Amino acid sequence: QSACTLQSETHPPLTWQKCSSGGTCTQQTGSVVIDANWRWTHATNSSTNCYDGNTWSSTLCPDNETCAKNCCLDGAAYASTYGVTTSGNSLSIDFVTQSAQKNVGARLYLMASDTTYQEFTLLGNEFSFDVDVSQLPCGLNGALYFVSMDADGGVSKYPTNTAGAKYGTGYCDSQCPRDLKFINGQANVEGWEPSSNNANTGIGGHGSCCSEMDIWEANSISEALTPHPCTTVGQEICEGCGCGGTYSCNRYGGTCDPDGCDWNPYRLGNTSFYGPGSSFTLDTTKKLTVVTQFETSGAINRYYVQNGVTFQQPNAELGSYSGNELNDDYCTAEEAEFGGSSFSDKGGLTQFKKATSGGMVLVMSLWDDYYANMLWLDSTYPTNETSSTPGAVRGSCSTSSGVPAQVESQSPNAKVTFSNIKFGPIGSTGNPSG
Ligand SMILES: *[C@@H]1O[C@H](CO)[C@@H](O)[C@H](O)[C@H]1NC(C)=O
Ligand SMILES: [Co+2]
Ligand SMILES: [Co+2]
Repeated sequence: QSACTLQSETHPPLTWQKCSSGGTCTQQTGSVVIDANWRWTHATNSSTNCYDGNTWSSTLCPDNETCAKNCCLDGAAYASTYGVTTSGNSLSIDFVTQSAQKNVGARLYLMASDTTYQEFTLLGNEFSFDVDVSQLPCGLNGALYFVSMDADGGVSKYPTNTAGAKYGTGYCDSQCPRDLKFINGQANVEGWEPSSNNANTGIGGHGSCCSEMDIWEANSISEALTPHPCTTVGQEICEGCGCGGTYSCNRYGGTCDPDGCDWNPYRLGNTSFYGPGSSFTLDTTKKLTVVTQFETSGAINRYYVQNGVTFQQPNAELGSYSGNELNDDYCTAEEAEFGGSSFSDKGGLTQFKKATSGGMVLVMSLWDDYYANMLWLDSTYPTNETSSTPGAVRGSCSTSSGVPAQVESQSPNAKVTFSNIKFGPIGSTGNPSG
């Protein structure tokens, strides 16, 4: 797709700290850009939509190539249309924003320049950030994570994509998403099937795969840390059901691990660690600091800070595993006790280490779940299971919670705020910011 300018594109600025082993941190200046799927896609020489509702223009987009040639992505009014705002080192994303039309959430990427994404090499370093999830009820997911995307959004590999990172192209994750309207410089109209429960989305014949490090997926009820390896580390297109993931006719069999080795304190047994109010170790009605360290062994460590008090990830005992470090033993024990073989089939932490050793793009989003109502994060899932089933309960939310239309109608003002991002060598982000 190309880029049009009927609507100007001004990326909300966002600063962050780059810390060094020497003990000091220096401020960096970047910005955020919204993913291409949220944009208006229209004809290059007119205002005629190439995509509207959940279907494509049969005339402008008869096939993927013709569609990309005839269509362009336009600018985004971040605050008025998407409910996205920033202030210094803080970023806020509203849930439902009403303008001429209704918008739900957003997916944003941190940029290095107005035309390139900021790449981070996680291995050997740690990532710290503050978050306010107080306004996130059951069914919502305020997420901060990393994916192995190209810094240019795919332009160098696919010249038919001239919009690039400036317009949020090139997304990919461990679900090998097929809902993307443009992949590899081509539209995804071929094989497109409108969503049965979402008037704005659909699934196409192509998907976009790549490694995914879900540092933070949570709401005021539950939170999870989850590495997702793929046999091909970076962004790579996939065909139909062979894509795997939630969309496909079979979530497995693809090149990526859609499940991942997840660590949810509640799911592991400590139901008093994270929640709303003073009855929990971490009070989700108040802002908290989340630090994630990627040691060179490939294992992941985590600690939290709230009101000046530090808490390491709570210990968990599963099978023969005992500890609070997300390592090979934990992941293998999880599969043995909770079931599944996706994470290990895709190479586990050894394969994932290939992703963190390379560059990954920072993603921050807010979304509700049109496939599983976010029950996998904050409720009992599958819903027919009980606490007697290992790992079935992940949160205190009712198994009836999270219906998109309902939470969108009831909690339109929900929101998430990410702030004070700090990145640097392990043990360095706690020092004074620049
Ligand atoms: C949960 O984790 C916190 C922090 O590690 C700990 O202080 C508390 O005792 C744990 N509670 C339970 C029930 O495991
Ligand atoms: Co194809
Ligand atoms: Co970890």
